[PDB]
Amino acid sequence: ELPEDPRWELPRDRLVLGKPLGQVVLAEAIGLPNRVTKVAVKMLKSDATEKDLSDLISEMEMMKMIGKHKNIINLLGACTQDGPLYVIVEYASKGNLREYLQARRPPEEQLSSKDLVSCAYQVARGMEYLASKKCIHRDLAARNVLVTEDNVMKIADFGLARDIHHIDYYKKTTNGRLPVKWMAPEALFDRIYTHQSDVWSFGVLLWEIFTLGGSPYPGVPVEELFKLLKEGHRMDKPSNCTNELYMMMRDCWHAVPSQRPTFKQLVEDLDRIVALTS
Ligand SMILES: O=CN1CCN(c2ccc(CC3C(=O)Nc4ccccc43)cc2)CC1
Repeated sequence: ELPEDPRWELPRDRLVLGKPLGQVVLAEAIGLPNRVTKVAVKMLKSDATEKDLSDLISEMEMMKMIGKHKNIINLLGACTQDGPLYVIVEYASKGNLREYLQARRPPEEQLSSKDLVSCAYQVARGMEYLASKKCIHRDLAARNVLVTEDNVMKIADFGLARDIHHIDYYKKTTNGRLPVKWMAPEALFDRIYTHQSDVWSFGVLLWEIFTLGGSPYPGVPVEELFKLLKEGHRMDKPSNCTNELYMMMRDCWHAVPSQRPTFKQLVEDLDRIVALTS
């Protein structure tokens, strides 16, 4: 039923399926001839519907068009014939950025100020490329940024299929958080997603980096959040964060979308700051 694509197809016998990472499983690919590469494999569950298959195929086709970049999860290959569709993607051995940051908080080794600003820069870089490829993430957060064994930040879930007119606002993440806390007011209230709302989300992501896994608006429910946003509320400056970096966050949270900086700008700024960061 699935169309063959010689550009990305890998024989099934080349993919040794391993431990589930979260369905996404860790695996080893032989070749990609006599070397094995640890990869992540995305697949469907038994109780899945043809819709679920549709979405999975959509995410793969999306990854194909977007192309490669050091700071995004890249497509490595796929097993589409004679069996369950397997979408082989890059493996991130250190999990998501939130956890990575939390697991290094002082009472695993602590991160330096330069390390933190460097984390931000790489994320801005992944986004700059995605934006240039005409892609709107719609859910940029530290939970959706993965860290490789080499500490390379990689943006994930950028090719995901989603119905904005079907988003349950009263739904928590696996860790029990409310995704609406990363959405720009225009995206949340007017359902208007742009590279600019992604910038708003980047400001929230920056805040998580400088709070080392901090939760945005603890104890604040959907209804109260709407009110904060309507009143033009902005979170406080994280301790151990320069005024310069807080200003960046504040700039990303500009009420007017057109006045927010672009990822191209952010990349220039962060590139300059990193070098000035001890
Ligand atoms: O305590 C240590 N660890 C570190 C690794 N981690 C972890 C958990 C999940 C994943 C998933 C994962 C991945 O590695 N690549 C990729 C691409 C798309 C979607 C999901 C993924 C990758 C690593 C779990 C916890």
